[PDB]
Amino acid sequence: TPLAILFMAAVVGTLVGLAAVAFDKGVAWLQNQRMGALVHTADNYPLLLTVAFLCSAVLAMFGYFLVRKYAPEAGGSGIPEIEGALEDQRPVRWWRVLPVKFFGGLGTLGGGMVLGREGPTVQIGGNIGRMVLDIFRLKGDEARHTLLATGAAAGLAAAFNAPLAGILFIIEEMRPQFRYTLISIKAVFIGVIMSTIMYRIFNHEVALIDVGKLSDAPLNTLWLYLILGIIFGIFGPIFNKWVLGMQDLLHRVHGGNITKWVLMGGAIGGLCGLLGFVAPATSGGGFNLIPIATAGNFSMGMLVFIFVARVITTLLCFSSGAPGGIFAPMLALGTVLGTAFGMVAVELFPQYHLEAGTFAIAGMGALLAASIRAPLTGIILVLEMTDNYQLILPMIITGLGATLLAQFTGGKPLYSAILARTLAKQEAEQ
Amino acid sequence: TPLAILFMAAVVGTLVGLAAVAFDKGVAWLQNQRMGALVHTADNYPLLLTVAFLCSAVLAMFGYFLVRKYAPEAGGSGIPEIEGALEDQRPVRWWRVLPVKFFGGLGTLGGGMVLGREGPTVQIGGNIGRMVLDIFRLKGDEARHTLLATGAAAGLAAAFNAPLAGILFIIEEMRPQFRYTLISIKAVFIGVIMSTIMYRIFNHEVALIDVGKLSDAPLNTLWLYLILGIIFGIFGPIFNKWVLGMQDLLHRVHGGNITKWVLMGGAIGGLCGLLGFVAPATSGGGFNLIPIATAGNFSMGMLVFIFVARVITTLLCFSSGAPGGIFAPMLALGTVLGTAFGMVAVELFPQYHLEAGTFAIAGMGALLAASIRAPLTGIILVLEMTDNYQLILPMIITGLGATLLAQFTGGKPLYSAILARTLAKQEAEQL
Repeated sequence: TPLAILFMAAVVGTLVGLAAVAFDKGVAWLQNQRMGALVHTADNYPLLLTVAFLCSAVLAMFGYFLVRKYAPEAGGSGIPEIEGALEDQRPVRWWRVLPVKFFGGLGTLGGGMVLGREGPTVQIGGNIGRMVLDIFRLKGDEARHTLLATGAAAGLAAAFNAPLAGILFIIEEMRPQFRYTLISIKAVFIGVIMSTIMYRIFNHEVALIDVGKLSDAPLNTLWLYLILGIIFGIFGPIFNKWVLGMQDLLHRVHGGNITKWVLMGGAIGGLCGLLGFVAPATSGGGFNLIPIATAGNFSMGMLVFIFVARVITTLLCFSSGAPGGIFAPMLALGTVLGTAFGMVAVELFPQYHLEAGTFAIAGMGALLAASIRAPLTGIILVLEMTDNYQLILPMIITGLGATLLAQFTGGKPLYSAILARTLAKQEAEQ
Repeated sequence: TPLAILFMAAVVGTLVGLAAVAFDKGVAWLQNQRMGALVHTADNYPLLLTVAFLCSAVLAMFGYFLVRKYAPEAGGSGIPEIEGALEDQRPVRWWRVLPVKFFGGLGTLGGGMVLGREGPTVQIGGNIGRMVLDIFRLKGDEARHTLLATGAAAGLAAAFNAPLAGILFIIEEMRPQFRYTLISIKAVFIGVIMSTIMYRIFNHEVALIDVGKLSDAPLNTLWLYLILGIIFGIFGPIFNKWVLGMQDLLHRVHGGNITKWVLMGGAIGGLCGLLGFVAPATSGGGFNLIPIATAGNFSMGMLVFIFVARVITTLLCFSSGAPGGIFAPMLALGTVLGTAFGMVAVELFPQYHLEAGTFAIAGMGALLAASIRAPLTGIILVLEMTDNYQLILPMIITGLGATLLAQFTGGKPLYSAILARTLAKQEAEQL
């Protein structure tokens, strides 16, 4: 028991790391095979349109048919039904939700949707941490929570190569009333470290969005980051309302009717699959359009069209009950709004010698701190994904001036809203 | 009021890191200026060994005369005083120790000594986090020990660029079964991540001391890393008793006698300067020979020579009370034994088709796992320093076997044995 739960945490770490890197490799393989089949025939334009449309719609409806038939809790980004599962409601079951998330989320994520590559694996981690817990028959009460939390943290630490954010996101989703034991936090630590080690064995790159060397921001332009924090704080609790107002709408237009729900899912996967070809910087995981939008490459007249198309696809494709989270779409939806304000700022203030590149890095985690209201795992997640650490002072300002002002306007966090809605729908069955 | 204690921990995390990179810039600048002064006048040997015994020895008398006149609790490895300060004893008075530990441990470590740059910055972290708590005059015993553990976890993470291994030493060097609040662990994390961010802001590096990607480790050769763990397990507590015995012998040969103590410190610094000049890899911070000894460069006789010489000089120049910590040179003293075991293995089993590099990495976090008895921060520290993550299973096998044999035969961790010895000694001196 004492020095065995640490070995259990090590098994959780290596299994979640291997599953996350296999999920990433399968998604990359499906995307590369899809674009290879696109280049394989190059005769005319509408045939290429329909072969990019019907494919990745069949691949999306495969994932939709697998989720809406076998396990209904896999739809909805994974962090709901693991935050409640950290409590004693909405339980997890690896015999149902673990295979469907992997083998029907890799298809609908690598097909070309605008879904996230963190949401599936952050629930894959918790379900593995429950699976290898219960298959050893290690009975307990706190042991279940400290073998579920290490999986729920490892599923992010092996997802974004960020252990310092992978532990902080599972810290900032707890209750500070009761204090915790030293064996539990060590069981989280060992699982996080084994998962990021099993991630770093396969892949070697220490960055994830290679923007590279940038310019520092002096103290004369520091207040514009606080102004951008005010913009992100007044934009924070509106996107959550848009998600929660599109979710009941997409459920209303296809109430019940699984064989119609998967046709709606195919029709919404084919749209973003076509948009991945006709104009590729509006759909996908976002990492194909973040380093293009950090440096100045997008025009101002095209940037608002990119932002509007981006929000209208990341509302309408995720919220229909799809296997994907909001860490990968939001980290591009924030940086587009960041580089727009950066272009306006460099056009407005010539006496600062500033560029819009640092304003794009200083707006990635701003939306992640204004919507999820977790401002300590946005900043370090950004500074571990991209590597320009030098804008740490114009990142904490636009984080804690965004969430502090969004607290005053009134708005619940997103994962404490989807979980609240499904907790109402749990007791509202009879 | 907690948000304020989180901002307090942010002040600790931004002061440490800056202080650690200032310490690193100072020790590198002093070593570079000594290397430049050795080649300015480069006529012959006897007019250069005398200046190598003059400088990097007056720089040792400087640190010794600092640490013996102003604050005597700053002398020796740093971190056992922080281990005492995490309990309700050994008061870390920052006005006495922070103007002496930095300004003497940059000198006695830029003097080419055998010591390491982890101890004198983990105590700098703890003393900074104890300084900022009284300068804001917000009291509380649970409001304290969250700015002391914050600095003690900040110092190591800014020393070795290891924000993962910087927390787990504080995890594994605290009391078990004691429940800790979420505000405390968040105040630890804020200091850790600020202390690695404002470390990596200056010296842009992908890692610390590097070999590159070595070979992989197949499943057939895991039966030999356990034997290496057996060797480090029977070596560890003997090394810890060697440290304590050399400390007792040096205090026997110098009881009090501050002028003779700083003269012995000058002689013991000039010794390191001379042996560092005549041989490029037998002294230093244990970082200038780990890439040399990991790849195949040395012969086996030269390897046992550098191992015996470093075993001599680590005990001989650490237990004299100089401001330096044995947490960096233990890595080099372990990896010379690891590459010696690899040199035995490439001759005894040539059909395994392995080289001595994959056994030179698994000796770094083995002596640090045996003589310190914290294996889950010696497994991760090596993988954070050298970026060859592809051997995690041999490091786990070697570390677990080393701590298993070190616990079976017996012995105490060094950073707790030194603390227990000085806690007995101070009450033996008083009353």
